[PDB]
Amino acid sequence: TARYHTQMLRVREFIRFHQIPNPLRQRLEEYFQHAWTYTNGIDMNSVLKGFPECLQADICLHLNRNLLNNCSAFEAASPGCLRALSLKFKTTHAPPGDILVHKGDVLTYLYFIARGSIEILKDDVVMAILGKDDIFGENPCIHSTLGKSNSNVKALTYCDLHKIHRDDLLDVLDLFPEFYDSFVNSLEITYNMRDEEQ
Repeated sequence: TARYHTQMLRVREFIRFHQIPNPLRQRLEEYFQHAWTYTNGIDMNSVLKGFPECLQADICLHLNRNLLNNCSAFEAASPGCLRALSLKFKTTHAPPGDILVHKGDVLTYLYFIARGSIEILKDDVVMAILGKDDIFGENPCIHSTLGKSNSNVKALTYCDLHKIHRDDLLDVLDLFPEFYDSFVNSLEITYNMRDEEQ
């Protein structure tokens, strides 16, 4: 079922949806020919993950530069600080029908919607969020305690999401504490998920 050409063209559609440098684009293609699995066909991120350390790095790096280079919260980050961020940011492709966060869950990640449409539900739909580059979660830099969700988060369509872990974010501000004012001031959480009725 999972023949070479099948996988060859999913790969083609990644670079597709994610406008990718040729210097890497060729390196990935050459790695996928000189290696590919009939079993681990990887509808999405399976053998996509199965690549050597080197190549997955530039991807994350390039995917992150997207958010980092255009979102206004990161206006003002020193290149040192940007490098730190672009290193600890993660990217996730969510399939329609999928719960990123549940009602109690600790607010562990902060999310930026690249593409697609998220629904946030409290038993029923309290809001619809999108790759306007909407942001949901809490800003860990302002609260002394760790928040808890207050709601559920489903992918309505397929979604691209940039997520950073609070401690990575906190660590970055520890190293570049001078970024704190502009970040606190420029970060526009679209849907605040901190349960403030708890």
